[PDB]
Amino acid sequence: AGRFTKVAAAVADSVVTIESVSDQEGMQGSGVIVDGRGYIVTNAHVISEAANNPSQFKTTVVFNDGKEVPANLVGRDPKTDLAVLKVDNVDNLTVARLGDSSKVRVGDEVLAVGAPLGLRSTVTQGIVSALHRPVPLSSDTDTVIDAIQTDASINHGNSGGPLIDMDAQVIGINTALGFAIPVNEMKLVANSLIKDGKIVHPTLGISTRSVSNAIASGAQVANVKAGSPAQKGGILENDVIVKVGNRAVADSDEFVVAVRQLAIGQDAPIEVVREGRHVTLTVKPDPDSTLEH
Amino acid sequence: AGRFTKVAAAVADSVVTIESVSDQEGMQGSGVIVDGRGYIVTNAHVISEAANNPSQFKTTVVFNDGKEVPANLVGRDPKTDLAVLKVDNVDNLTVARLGDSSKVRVGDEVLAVGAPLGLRSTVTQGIVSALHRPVPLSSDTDTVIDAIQTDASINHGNSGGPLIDMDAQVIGINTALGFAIPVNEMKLVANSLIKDGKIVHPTLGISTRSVSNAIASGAQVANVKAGSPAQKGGILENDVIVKVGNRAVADSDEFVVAVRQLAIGQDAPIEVVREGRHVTLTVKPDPDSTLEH
Amino acid sequence: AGRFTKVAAAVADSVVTIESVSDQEGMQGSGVIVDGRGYIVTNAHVISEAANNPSQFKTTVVFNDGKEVPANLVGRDPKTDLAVLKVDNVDNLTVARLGDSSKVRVGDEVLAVGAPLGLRSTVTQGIVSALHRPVPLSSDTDTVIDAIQTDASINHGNSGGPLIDMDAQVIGINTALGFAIPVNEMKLVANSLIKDGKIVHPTLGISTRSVSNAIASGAQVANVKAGSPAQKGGILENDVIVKVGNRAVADSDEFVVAVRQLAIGQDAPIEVVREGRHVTLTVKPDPDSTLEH
Repeated sequence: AGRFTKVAAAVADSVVTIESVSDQEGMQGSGVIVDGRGYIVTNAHVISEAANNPSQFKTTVVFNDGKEVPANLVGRDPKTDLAVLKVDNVDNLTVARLGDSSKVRVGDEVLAVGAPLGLRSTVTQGIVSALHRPVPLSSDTDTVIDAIQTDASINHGNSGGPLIDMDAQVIGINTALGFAIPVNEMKLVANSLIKDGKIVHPTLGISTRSVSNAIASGAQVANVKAGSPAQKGGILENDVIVKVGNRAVADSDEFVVAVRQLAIGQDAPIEVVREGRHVTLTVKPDPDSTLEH
Repeated sequence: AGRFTKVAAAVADSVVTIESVSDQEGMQGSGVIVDGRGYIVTNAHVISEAANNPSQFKTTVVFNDGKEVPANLVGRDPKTDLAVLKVDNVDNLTVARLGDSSKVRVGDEVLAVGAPLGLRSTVTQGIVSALHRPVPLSSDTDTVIDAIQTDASINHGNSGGPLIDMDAQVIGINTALGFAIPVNEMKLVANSLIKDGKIVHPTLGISTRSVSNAIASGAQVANVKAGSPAQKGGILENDVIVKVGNRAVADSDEFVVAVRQLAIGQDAPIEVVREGRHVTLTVKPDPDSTLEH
Repeated sequence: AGRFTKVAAAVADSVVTIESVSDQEGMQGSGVIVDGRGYIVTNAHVISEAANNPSQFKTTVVFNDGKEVPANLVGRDPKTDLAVLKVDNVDNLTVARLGDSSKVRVGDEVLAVGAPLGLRSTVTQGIVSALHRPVPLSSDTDTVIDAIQTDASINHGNSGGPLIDMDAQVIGINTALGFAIPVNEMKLVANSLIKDGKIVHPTLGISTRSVSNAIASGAQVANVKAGSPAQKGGILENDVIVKVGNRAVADSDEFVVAVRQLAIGQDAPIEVVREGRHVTLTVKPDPDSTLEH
């Protein structure tokens, strides 16, 4: 048995197919079992149609053995492209080993595993090419995440499945040369989605475009929402944000990720370049959902 | 010497360049020596122009040592994209180790080897991503095969060459993220092409389009040829074929492959969904070439 | 620690980011430290804008530790896509191990390393797919090089960085399924660029287009410059060059590379096919820069 064949066979029982079918459509995806009580993690874009139109879509989970079981949507987070499903009263479940994405290094060999019984499912192999790489993702909203970049091929055949290290541990969730959501970030989102059915992210009310020159490189403020924390913090248009809190901002993509790293209700510093002068501002991030939270 | 360098050097002498040149055109490809009597296996699309227009095309085989030798087309099978060439009176030939594609597992490391002296020839490396994956291939006819999907790059530089395991054994023929024809299927086609110069595949006289919903997912009958076995079997238009013989049919691609698995002249069951009712039919497949057969 | 993680960590200190910024633009690239006196090698297309417009572009080098240091353009060679930078008075530099590209074999595992602190920098892994492969490269002029073809991904994230063997030795410079400039060729160009600030390549004054048929395959003369060595050597239009000196010419790409292998001022044979007759001609290559040379 090969080195990668052993690893792929080890986690095959913990990867499932996710089928969402209507009267005229259908779409498949991959998921991973992360809890013995029947909790399955995929990415939010696999089950987007069933979430926005639940009166016409049925979501089932197909196992490695061939068992087909109905599933229930616990919650989803479009801003991190994550979602949690639930299957009821299924015993002898093979739960996946969840690793620590903070221990992943550049050059580590990985497997991008899709569901074994998927239609066009794949299993690709590569290494970790970059860590903490902001990447944008296209009725769901557009988002930007820090991703574990890998030269293993991510496609519709292994999207939603796990990114696996050589210990058969899940270090990421494959998404959309290929990118995966870190498992440490996935644990935070999934733990909140199981508990409350929702996730609350900070907001500032800013639109930014990218800029890169000798004066200042970063995220240039393109808009300020009325009554937003940035409006009450003194942020103006044409400002060039270079630091959000404790993280330097290289472009609009890193800016979106840096805002999510902030704490809701706590004062945070913002460093901008206004008409050639470096100005330090202070904002209090609002929750994107005030009723949840 | 590296692990892959050792394997690539082991099979280099059994991979050849295939040159087809005319008064105004030329195209190169790769082949593999599978028999000491001078039998070379490539895919049918490398030598398509020389087969359809033999009065103007010359087909030569270039070896690893640099020897250029004229070749003769034994036979071809467009429906599996396979062809067999013949070189006469060449001694001390390095015949390739033919493996067993039924022993190949997902995750096995592979090499996609092209001819060493090819112009734009390549040698790519990857793993097996999927097994028994139906895949469509574009004056030759379009076909669909079960393929050994691999994340090793298949291109014009290694097409027609062998897919190689870590024992330097041929497990597939590279074709056209990359796909290869299984060696077990290649042995069946090549053994018949050497014996009779032809291959006879079953036919039903059906055109199908794909369909995927909650009622029924499979291959929807788009046409029925007059006097075809499907016409004498009771298959109608708008039927949704879900099982051809002993193989479930997920789409039109798997349907085309499932028909080739049938036996000519033997009754076979067909399961369709007609106006919401599951109906089991019986057909007797005809030979596509009645004079050969 | 993984096998590739160990190699990537070994050379990380010898790979640098190269930043060229103006009042309205900016572009990043990768380089490699090849000499303790502060000599950095990248490819010519990373610093093209700063070379052609030095009055408006500033070129800085960012190190692994985060140090940003101004850089000076020693010289560039568009015909091989190579350039040498210089940093002054920087001690404790980690100089990269330079290997021997003539000892590289097909199948050898390689790493394509980009600068660690680059914005969209990558580290991809693959094998060597082909050696001595002519490949064309797009106000700089178009060129063709022999390259170490690899199935590791080369992109804007690791372009200009080193191609690394399993001994953490530089065997190539990543450029532009992926290609790299051999380290042996890089040493020749860099040694001349450091010494004289320039590189002198042979010229013939010929334009060629590709041709591949049964009569003759090679580079067909499309133009002859007035007073060129080819004009004084008897080369005519519609000639089909098949051998430049001691190297056979398969197309226009190999022809461009074969000319650079010639010696300036020394008689060299040219074999053409003129109206069906093989004719052997003799040319004396001129220097492309007569004042340097």
